Amino acid sequence: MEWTAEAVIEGCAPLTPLNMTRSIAEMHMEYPPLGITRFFKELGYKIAKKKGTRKNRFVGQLIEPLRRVLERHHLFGALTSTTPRAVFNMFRSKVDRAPVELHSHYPGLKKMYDILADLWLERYGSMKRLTEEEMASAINRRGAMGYQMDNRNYGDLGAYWDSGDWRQDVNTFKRALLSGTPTHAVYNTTAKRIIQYLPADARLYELKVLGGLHKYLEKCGWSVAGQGLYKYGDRVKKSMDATGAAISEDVAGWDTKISKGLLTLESHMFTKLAEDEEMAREIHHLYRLYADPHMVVQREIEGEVHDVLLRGRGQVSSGRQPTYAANTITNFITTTYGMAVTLGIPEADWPRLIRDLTDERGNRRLLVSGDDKVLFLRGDEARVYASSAYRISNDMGLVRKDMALEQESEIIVDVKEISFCSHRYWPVKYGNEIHYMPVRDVGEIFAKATMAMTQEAWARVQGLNMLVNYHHIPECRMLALAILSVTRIGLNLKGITEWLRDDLAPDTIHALITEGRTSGWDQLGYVDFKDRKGILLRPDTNYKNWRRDLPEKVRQLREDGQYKDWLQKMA
Ligand SMILES: [Mg+2]
Repeated sequence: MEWTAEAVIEGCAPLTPLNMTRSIAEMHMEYPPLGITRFFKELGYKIAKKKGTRKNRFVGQLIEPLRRVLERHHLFGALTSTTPRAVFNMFRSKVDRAPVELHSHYPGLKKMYDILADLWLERYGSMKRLTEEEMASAINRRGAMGYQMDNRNYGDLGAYWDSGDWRQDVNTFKRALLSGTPTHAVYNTTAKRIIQYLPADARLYELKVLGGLHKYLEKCGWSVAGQGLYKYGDRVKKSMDATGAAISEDVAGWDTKISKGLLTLESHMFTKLAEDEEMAREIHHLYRLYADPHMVVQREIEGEVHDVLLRGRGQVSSGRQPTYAANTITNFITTTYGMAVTLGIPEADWPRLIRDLTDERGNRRLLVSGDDKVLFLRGDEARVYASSAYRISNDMGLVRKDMALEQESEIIVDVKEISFCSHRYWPVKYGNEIHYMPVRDVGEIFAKATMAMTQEAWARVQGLNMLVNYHHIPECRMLALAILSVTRIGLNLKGITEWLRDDLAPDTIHALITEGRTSGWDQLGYVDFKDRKGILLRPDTNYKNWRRDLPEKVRQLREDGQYKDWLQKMA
């Protein structure tokens, strides 16, 4: 289907497509396009090789006795590689869908982007490019290199980073981008959902230029940027206490629905924040890339596997480091706008509104992380919001997941029923105080801890993370202590913070949750026995047998390293 016209947004620099001839030629397409997509425009294809699931040996073997109940009563879910046929079918089903570019809400959205940018600049100043030390802290060392870099034989981002060759490469990327004819600008893809990512040099560049957005979010009361999961429940509780009603709605396929119009506003805002005029040019040129995404996706026809070069318009790619910060900001702005219009908040009050949301003052609160949000309102405003705010997000194509288009919002009045960041939050006692701590299906928890000496270091970090965040769930505390008992001391955990250490102890956990008002293993709380069902493991004979055999399993899994016994910190 032909693309609609684009939105023309007053006061914003248009995101003109770059000259992509150089980056297209880098993909070495062989054949003219077949054209079987409805939105993406196929430019060509080439014959490929079928592209690709492995469980961590340490975590996997420790939970092996529970695999059956976790697969039968929970959401563990396992694993075969996705076929090219299945990859293209999922692309067509979920990604090959035109964003809604044309609607009447850009002028008011722009006003709020401008308000937020002005508040950040007034309070915190402009945004510098990341330093090398800052980039080293944020890179995923296991990330892929990308087809355009595969012939340099680095293996992964970590090895590429360590080599130091990226320093010249990112400046080569910068110069070509600013010229209007970029190199290495075509997205690679892999299935896990389709992940889209630029080559490693491009990714280090975009991290350097846009990585500072997280620093502003750390200052915002509506963001959880930089904060650990163990803090989120208390923030949900605090926000609810100030309001009394919550609306928690997910958008189906958020990344696929973001329009070039919204990207135009993102770029507008971020260029406002830049330290110097060259930085603003760099940001604007990156968004000229983002808004005109070219990507290679696999398919299979008559037994022949193709690498297909496709061109879209708008949308958001997942394997882009700024995506989290940009999604969070755009989610905050679109949600605040729809709420303010629906509740009739006058536009002259919008600067105060955005300040109060940022300062957690007043009778309206937001919590936002990427495409996930909870809106908190008094009951009276919640009813007004629930009755019609969906019309504005529908206008923008931000259709809500799993409900009818014009279904009124569900108004949540119990803090324990609010889903945020894929968890709910339950009250847990630490000594004589209560903190709200995260729960979700334990099959999901265990699966994420299993599906990736790097392997041992990775497992050990999963155990440290599980102990800090899920010690209130007994099976999670047990698995964590077992992980820490089977993984050796002295590994490089930082390559995989406050608690990321071999000598982790309760005092560190109490410092994070109660600021050290409590102490000891005995004041780390548990959920009530009566609630150990449903999303949590029922404590039946299967569970008690696993617990009985864990000490032996730990001893059998240990090898040549130095280990410490952690299971004695519990039953
Ligand atoms: Mg939510």
